[PDB]
Amino acid sequence: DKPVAHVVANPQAEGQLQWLNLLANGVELRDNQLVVPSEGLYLIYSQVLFKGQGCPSTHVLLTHTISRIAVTKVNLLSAIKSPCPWYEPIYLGGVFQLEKGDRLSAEINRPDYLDFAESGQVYFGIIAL
Amino acid sequence: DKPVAHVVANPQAEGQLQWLNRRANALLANGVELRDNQLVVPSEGLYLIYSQVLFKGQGCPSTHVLLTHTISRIAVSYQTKVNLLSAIKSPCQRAKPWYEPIYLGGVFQLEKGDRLSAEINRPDYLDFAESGQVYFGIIAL
Amino acid sequence: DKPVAHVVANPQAEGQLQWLNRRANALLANGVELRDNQLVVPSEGLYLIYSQVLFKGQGCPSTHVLLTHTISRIAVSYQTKVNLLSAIKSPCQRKPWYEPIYLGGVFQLEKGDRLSAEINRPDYLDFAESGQVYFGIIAL
Amino acid sequence: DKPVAHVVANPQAEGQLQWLNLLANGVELRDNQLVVPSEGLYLIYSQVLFKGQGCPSTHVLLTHTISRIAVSYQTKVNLLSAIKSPCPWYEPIYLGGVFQLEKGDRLSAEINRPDYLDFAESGQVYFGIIAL
Ligand SMILES: Cc1cc2occ(CN(C)CCN(C)Cc3cn(-c4cccc(C(F)(F)F)c4)c4ccccc34)c(=O)c2cc1C
Ligand SMILES: Cc1cc2occ(CN(C)CCN(C)Cc3cn(-c4cccc(C(F)(F)F)c4)c4ccccc34)c(=O)c2cc1C
Repeated sequence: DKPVAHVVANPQAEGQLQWLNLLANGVELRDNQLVVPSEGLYLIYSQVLFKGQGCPSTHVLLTHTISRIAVTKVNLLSAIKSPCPWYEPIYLGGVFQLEKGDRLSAEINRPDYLDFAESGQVYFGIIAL
Repeated sequence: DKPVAHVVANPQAEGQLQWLNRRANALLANGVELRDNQLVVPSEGLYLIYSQVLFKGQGCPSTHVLLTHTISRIAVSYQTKVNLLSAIKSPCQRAKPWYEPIYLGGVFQLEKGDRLSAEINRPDYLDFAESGQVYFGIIAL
Repeated sequence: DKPVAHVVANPQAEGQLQWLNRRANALLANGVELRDNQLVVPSEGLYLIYSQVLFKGQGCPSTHVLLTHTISRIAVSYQTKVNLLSAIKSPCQRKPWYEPIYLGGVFQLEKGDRLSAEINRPDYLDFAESGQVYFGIIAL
Repeated sequence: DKPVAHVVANPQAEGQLQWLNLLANGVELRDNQLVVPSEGLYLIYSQVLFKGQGCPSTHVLLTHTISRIAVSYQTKVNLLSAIKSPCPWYEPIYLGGVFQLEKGDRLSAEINRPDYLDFAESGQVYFGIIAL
């Protein structure tokens, strides 16, 4: 009965990383954000896949970050890659103490580079400890 | 009441990778302590241990840049520093900025009082400009 | 793609813990070998390693019975035997007793590493039925 | 896309360990058994919790085993087994390993003493597979 979530990205969304409604024991998906049903320790994780065709002239940075909106806002986890056909994953994860009704966003800078070749390989989840 | 920790690099500590718990969304719970820049395990057990360090440089002056990241254990009973996890990266094969995140994770039998270090060789390439980019944590299983 | 193994004790080997792949439902796939009673890793990587041993005795003649189970790694460039996982049990504090010992963890391994899973008391080993003593790895 | 299952025991079954109907990507539960939808390497795991009050004169042995029913090869063997001798006591038994399975193979997770099952914690008696 411990809160758990695992949302996957909508491949058919336009210029957005958008999460599709596992969402169990009180975790909600609202406003593209995971809402935590109770205070406690949560493992938070995500994976986004990026792909591109060759290397252009403007230098490509790929960013991915998980943020906590404490209903204050702050970056929990963030990573950046500089890919310059190329393929890059960015993973994030850790344990955090969260408050009831906190909201969690997992965001990127370049939705156009998203790689939906493998289904459900772009995800975001939490598991309460 | 599982021991758990998640510490983050100190963005005011130049030329060092210094871990902090006293930040919003860094964590020491249920007995894990941070002392002398090391996580101290409060009780014997199985622990998932993980880290991410973000390296960044401006251009490649040399092909010989080598970035290392390691997590090691020091046991009270066997004062030797023993590596648990390590990775090495060569970011420069040949002036725009390169980024190289290094991730370490594994599941280890740890003893009461073990000290866990997470270290790098090049704190001048460390990127803690934004929060969330350099971290080190453990979860008792 | 990933290297994987799951080996089981030889019920015909008395006084030892001898692993087998050549049984129905034991496995060596994608490069893992079993040689000199050890699993040999085919490539550098992160590996979940696990074992279960079932010990069984008939009564407690002594409170000093001690059961150990360990998994060790021998690296080509190191040659020192280094413990990855270990447990100890004292079954007799004072009829058959049973003590399953479970080991599990996730380790960085190199090409050619040799993994050993051993016990101190093969006379207490219970491989009467299948599935009771096993040792495996899964590349992650 | 990879087959996965995790079924939990029915706390209201009589004199039996009975799995309730995730169950995705082709895994089925049929005749109290998980059925594999494709050939491949599977992680198989389970946990059963037993509990009892004090220790009697009859010696309590608790067994738990996972079996592979190979349908076309027509044979049936234990994949994983363990035994505990508990003699208010509490005992878990875990099982797990990686196995190569064939399409339509059926998997059972069985015990010897359903009367000792401990349903005190709801989501703690379970049986699952994860295709690699
Ligand atoms: C902190 C961290 C350490 C890590 O260390 C090792 C690996 C390599 N692997 C375990 C297999 C390759 N992967 C991509 C798997 C993976 C591993 N983790 C992971 C591993 C350990 C600890 C955590 C955390 F959530 F607890 F912080 C996550 C993932 C989280 C999200 C998506 C994928 C993963 C990682 O991928 C990794 C990822 C992260 C985020
Ligand atoms: C082979 C084996 C090794 C093991 O080594 C370590 C532990 C100790 N722990 C991780 C404490 C937490 N547990 C009891 C949970 C647990 C750990 N495993 C587990 C761990 C490693 C490998 C596997 C396997 F599925 F790959 F075989 C299972 C479970 C399988 C089913 C139900 C529960 C578990 C185990 O419980 C364990 C269980 C098993 C079955």
